[PDB]
Amino acid sequence: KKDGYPVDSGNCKYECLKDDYCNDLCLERKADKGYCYWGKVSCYCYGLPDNSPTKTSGKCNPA
Repeated sequence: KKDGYPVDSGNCKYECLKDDYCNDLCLERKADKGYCYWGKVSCYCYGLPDNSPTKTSGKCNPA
């Protein structure tokens, strides 16, 4: 398990508007708990899957 920014298949960091949205969406990804790191960033979870796809080197692009 590990914490980090859960990015979709194309590296789409699940952005957020409130800490609660990140916590919930965080629990769905399989994280125990997670808040919302604004600072032009995204949601932050804690407990995501080991190999969970997280920010690597992309900008979220439909393809």
